[PDB]
Amino acid sequence: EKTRVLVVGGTGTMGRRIVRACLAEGHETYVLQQPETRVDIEKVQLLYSYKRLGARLIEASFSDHQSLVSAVKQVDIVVAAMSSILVQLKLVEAIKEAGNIKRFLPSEFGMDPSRMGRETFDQKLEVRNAIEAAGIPHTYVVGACFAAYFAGNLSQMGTLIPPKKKVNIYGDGNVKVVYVDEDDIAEYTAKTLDDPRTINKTVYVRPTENVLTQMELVQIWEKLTGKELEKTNISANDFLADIPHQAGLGHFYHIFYEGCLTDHEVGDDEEASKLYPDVKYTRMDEYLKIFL
Amino acid sequence: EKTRVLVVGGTGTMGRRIVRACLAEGHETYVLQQPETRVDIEKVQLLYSYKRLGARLIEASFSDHQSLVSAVKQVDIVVAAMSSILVQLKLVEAIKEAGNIKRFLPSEFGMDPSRMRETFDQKLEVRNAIEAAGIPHTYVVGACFAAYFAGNLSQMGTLIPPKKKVNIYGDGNVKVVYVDEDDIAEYTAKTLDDPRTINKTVYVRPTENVLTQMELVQIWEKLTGKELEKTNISANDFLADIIPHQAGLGHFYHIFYEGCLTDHEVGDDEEASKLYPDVKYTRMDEYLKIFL
Ligand SMILES: NC(=O)C1=CN([C@@H]2O[C@H](COP(=O)(O)OP(=O)(O)OC[C@H]3O[C@@H](n4cnc5c(N)ncnc54)[C@H](OP(=O)(O)O)[C@@H]3O)[C@@H](O)[C@H]2O)C=CC1
Ligand SMILES: NC(=O)C1=CN([C@@H]2O[C@H](COP(=O)(O)OP(=O)(O)OC[C@H]3O[C@@H](n4cnc5c(N)ncnc54)[C@H](OP(=O)(O)O)[C@@H]3O)[C@@H](O)[C@H]2O)C=CC1
Repeated sequence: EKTRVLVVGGTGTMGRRIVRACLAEGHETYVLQQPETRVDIEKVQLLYSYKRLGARLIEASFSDHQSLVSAVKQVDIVVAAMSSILVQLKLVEAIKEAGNIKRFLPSEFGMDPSRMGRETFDQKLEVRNAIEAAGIPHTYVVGACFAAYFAGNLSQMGTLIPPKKKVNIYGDGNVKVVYVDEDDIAEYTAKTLDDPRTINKTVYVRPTENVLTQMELVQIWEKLTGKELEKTNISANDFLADIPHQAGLGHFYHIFYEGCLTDHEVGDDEEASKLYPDVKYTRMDEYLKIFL
Repeated sequence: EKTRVLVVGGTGTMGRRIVRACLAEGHETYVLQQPETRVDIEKVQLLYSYKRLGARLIEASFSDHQSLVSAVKQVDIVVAAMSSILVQLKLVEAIKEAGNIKRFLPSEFGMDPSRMRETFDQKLEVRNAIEAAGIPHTYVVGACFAAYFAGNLSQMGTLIPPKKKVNIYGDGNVKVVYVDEDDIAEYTAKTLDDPRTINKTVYVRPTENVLTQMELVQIWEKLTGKELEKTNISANDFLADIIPHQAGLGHFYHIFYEGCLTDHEVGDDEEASKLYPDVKYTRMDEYLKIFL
């Protein structure tokens, strides 16, 4: 009577946490094992370490439609976490022929691509159209900054840890951003995937106490270190000198200058911390303590 | 009272295991934090995960001689696990000026380079600098990492067992040493402050893991109950190293055709499993079970 979940992209940053959260949540957890992983000592040891935690491995290849069909027949629910976004179209074809899947959560976990208007959003929307054209019930998990990419570095670029003296502030740094521990995004995902309340819904991950401006985040760290940092404000115009990964920038712009993560309300029936209040999500003062 | 150990190369395949073995052995454990790691989400989270287990991080760079001196002045013992092998020469210079280091274990762990393409020259060149500087050492040698040679039944281009076919090298009756990387790490952690191994080579040659390739294959066949289709590759055929990545071959040749890991006996006073009989090392029938 356990839900059976196949995780596609199980050795990625988000993928490995979704695997563990599915196990932790009591699901019968299956991980897609792709042949290319056979030469990667990192991927191999991760996959087999899941086996010790009680997961099962299913060998399949995206270029072998029948192995995908055969993999998805063994489960009730499929989650993908890739970033190769469009390889999910082959997954949709498999799910459609198999016929037995109760829910597919595609590889979202970022800004809601339906709210933009770059090619990251196009490709997730292309995957969404196929999901819906095939009549596959779905849940889209959206709306958060990964703490590892945006909080641990106080939203500076080119680094993943907090800076020593100086920090760039974007605008007045008073634009609200949503900073979430990837583990919590994973736990929210593992709880939502068989929840009747969220079938065919978008679930917004917006834990209330993690709705913070860059300056509030910076001040969380100054309080932890006792040292104030040397701040340098950067304006929309100066920033938009992007003259490549010009696309990362400008995802950044939408988050930190336009407030795309917070410029719209979300109901309690569609917000993960309200849906799953027993998830004691990591506040950002806790998340940052590891760096002291 | 604890030995203070600095692990260099602490996010590597072997280095991460050594970090954990040192902590598990009760050593006050330090890990070098190189600046280049700052953009790699993988290395960063490994590094900081060690802090939760009680380890400390030391920031230093191989191009900053005085940062390396500041690092080693904080510990009693340095262990390196690198594979770039000649960056250890800068480490030797720093240790030499520091003056406080009681033992250095260089990045060895594989074939003994004192017998015996440039892998060996570089390791021998590191040993020479160590001994010239009069730095006390222990050289841990003599084993095949299971993940690279046992999990794949010693085939190439893959890290998991093959489904139907296997290449056998010669008759496959040359004795080889297959060792779980975790046991190499635990032996290293137990030996680095052992008075018995100061200025010695310690051979990691656990008695029951001295196996021919055919014996390794046969362990697998008894676990699966499937006989593999075997193809014998002769010593002369193999030396078609046509493809100048070819030193990886040839290393293989010395192990599997010439038996260089097992052709000289070793005394109990210099073999890891006799020096540390409380280490219940993983046998290959147990190691291979995870792949069933
Ligand atoms: N704060 C934010 O806004 C963040 C949001 N995200 C979102 O995370 C989601 C997942 O990304 P992430 O967690 O970072 O993980 P990764 O980018 O590290 O995903 C790695 C896994 O993706 C699989 N993969 C990638 N390309 C292919 C391909 N062509 N063919 C087959 N498999 C492939 C492989 O799975 P396998 O293990 O089976 O080999 C690989 O292990 C994305 O949707 C992204 O938008 C992530 C970045 C920041
Ligand atoms: N069965 C056998 O015979 C085998 C034996 N080995 C031996 O294992 C020992 C450890 O190697 P391995 O685990 O494979 O190493 P890895 O390639 O996994 O890397 C380990 C660390 O090396 C550091 N590193 C690599 N290059 C540089 C460089 N130019 N400058 C600074 N740092 C560098 C990095 O340190 P950091 O983590 O700090 O960022 C890296 O993480 C080797 O001596 C190898 O000969 C190798 C495979 C199997």
